[PDB]
Amino acid sequence: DIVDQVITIGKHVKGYHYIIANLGFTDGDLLKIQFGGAEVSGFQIVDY
Amino acid sequence: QIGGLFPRGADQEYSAFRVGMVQFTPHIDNLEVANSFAVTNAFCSQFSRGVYAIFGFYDKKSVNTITSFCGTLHVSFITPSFPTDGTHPFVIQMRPDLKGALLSLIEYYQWDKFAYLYDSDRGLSTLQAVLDSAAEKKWQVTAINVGNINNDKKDETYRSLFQDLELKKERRVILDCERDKVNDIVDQVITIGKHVKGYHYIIANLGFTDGDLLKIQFGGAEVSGFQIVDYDDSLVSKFIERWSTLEEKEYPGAHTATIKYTSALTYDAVQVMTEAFRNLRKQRIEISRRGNAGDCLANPAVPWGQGVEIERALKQVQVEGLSGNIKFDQNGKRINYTINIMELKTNGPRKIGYWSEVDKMVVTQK
Amino acid sequence: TNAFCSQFSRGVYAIFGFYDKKSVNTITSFCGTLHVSFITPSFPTDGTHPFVIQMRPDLKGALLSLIEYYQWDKFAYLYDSDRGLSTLQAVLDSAAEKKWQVTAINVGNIDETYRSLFQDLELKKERRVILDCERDKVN
Ligand SMILES: *[C@@H]1O[C@H](CO)[C@@H](O)[C@H](O)[C@H]1NC(C)=O
Repeated sequence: DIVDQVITIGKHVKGYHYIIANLGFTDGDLLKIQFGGAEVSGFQIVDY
Repeated sequence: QIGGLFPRGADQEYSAFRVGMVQFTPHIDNLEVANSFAVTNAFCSQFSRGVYAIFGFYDKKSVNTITSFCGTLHVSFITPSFPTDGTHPFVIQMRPDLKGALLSLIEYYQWDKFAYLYDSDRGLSTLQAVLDSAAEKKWQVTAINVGNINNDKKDETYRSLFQDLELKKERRVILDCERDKVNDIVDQVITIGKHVKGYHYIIANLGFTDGDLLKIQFGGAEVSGFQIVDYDDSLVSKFIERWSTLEEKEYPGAHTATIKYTSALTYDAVQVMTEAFRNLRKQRIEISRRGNAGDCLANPAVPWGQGVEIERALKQVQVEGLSGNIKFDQNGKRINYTINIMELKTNGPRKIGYWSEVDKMVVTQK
Repeated sequence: TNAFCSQFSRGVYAIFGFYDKKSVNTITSFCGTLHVSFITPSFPTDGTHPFVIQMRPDLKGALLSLIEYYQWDKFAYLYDSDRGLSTLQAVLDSAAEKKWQVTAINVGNIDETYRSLFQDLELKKERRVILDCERDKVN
């Protein structure tokens, strides 16, 4: 939800940095912020 | 007897067709619109079936087929799709002409430079108009067509396109495309993050409130467009009451409070056909063919004469629809119509003005 | 369409013929559907279309390369609609690519009008002009 709102305000561009503080980081959809340029890092407990 | 041809996927247009069928004998076909073959086949089937008129959609790949066959067999064609280039007979374009409204709007914002993204599948007529008015004004313009490129590579090619518009830093962009294509492009813009302040967009289609604006509304970038159906009308509001009454299980997309401009054009089109035949009955000319139509590919082709009198009827009939004043000229174009000019603020889309053929543009953090 | 179907009923293994920008989609569609082969000297279809053999090569790259050879920075493009706007798209995109000032006019949709037209192209007094049209229109 928050991610959607960030993309809406347009704060997903370069120079912005986000840290997702939950496990199963890839569970949520990253495809929509992936092209924005803002760097996003998180944690994954299950290696595919 | 009449034909109706629907492109796969136009649900709401068929919903408006059905509503217009109840409110006022159709033979329905569902086909790939862009496939010339399916079109020819359907058309000939309708001709053999003995239809007095044909209402349907066409694409930029299929336009010439329809125009040619209708100009040859003198069968009349009613369409919500974009207007043919030049003068073509027996084609009634429900859709008005936007070119002058776009140019007048560009003249309203008084831009010196802009980016034009055109859809090939929509036609390059609009493209022909805008270059000429640019070379006249001292205007600086960059224009490219997005559709030739494959959909899978669309994300990469789009990001390439908008990273190209950052070589000239073009902030102001025009989008001449169907509302669908518009929405895709919009999603990509929101993805790159080019929906922020200082960016300006002009949506070059009649469908401005039809497409979802809620997602770019909060971005800060200003977006303006065109709307052909004012919801501030008594006719439109009565229709909207009806449209909010309807079940979504019967007519797809029909429960919503808003309706896409294409559907409105369909509803208004069956209204026009009905009033045209009624007006032919008031004149008491004979409507009915003498025998089975025969084969559309008959050599040499036999045009039924009464067909011409149909074409005239459809052309001479004038009515009040969701679009405004519905009146046609000799080539089938809309005349002296109302195009509401819309800007998009933070509190939702607003009507800044309107456009008539003879009036031109008329406008009404701590 | 009539001719094509007549040929099909007659049972032809291949069809050699010309087409126009108004007739191209008919041919491409019917040949892609009925898997009959088509051989044409006319301009090449845009994109990938099956069962169409375009005898004519692609000139777009040669034109752009020539414009790069004369190293023009500004020019006038007179295009014929009846030929197709593919080259127009090519030169426009390549205009936006390398900083070109290009004015494109539709000359195909027309004695007095010509004399008006060429005295219109004298506002910037531009000397260099390109003509993308059939040889008749060219003459
Ligand atoms: C527009 O057309 C209608 C007829 O359809 C006419 O009553 C009206 O006068 C026209 N508008 C103007 C400003 O003349």
